[PDB]
Amino acid sequence: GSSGSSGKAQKLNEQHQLILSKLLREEDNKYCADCEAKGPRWASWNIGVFICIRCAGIHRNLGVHISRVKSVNLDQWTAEQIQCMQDMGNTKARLLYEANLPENFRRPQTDQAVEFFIRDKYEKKKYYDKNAIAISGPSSG
Ligand SMILES: [Zn+2]
Repeated sequence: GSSGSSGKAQKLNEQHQLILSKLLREEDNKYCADCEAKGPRWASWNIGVFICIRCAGIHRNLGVHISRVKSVNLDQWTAEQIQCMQDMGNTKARLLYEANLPENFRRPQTDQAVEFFIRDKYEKKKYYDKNAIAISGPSSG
C-alpha cells in the first residue's frame, strides 16, 4: 500500500540538487544507460544521461570534448547543465543512441567490452541516430 502524499516541489523551488534525484527515481533513470546497473550514481551532463561508476571512467577517456564526467552531488552543477539532464535524459538517450541497436542487442557485462561498446557507441557514434536531430539550422540570434 503506497500511501504517497510525497511531492511538495513548490517548497523545493530553485533546487537542482533535488531535481537530479527526482529523475533517477524514475524507472527510466533507475539503471545505467549502458550496463543498466543498479543505482547509477554518477551522471554525464554533457550527454544528459545517468551512468554508474565503472562506466563513468570510460566516458572520461573519450575526452572533455566528447563527454564530461562529474559527480551528481559531490560536484557542482549549473542551470544550463540541469535543463539538459531533463531535455535529454535516459529516455531520449535510448530512443537516440539505443535506436540503431540490433534486434538481439545485449548490454555488455565485462569491462573489456563495455569500454569499447560505449566508445564505439558514442565516440564513433556507431549506433547514433542523427535523423532525430535533423533540425540543425544556425540562424541570427
Ligand atoms: Zn554503467
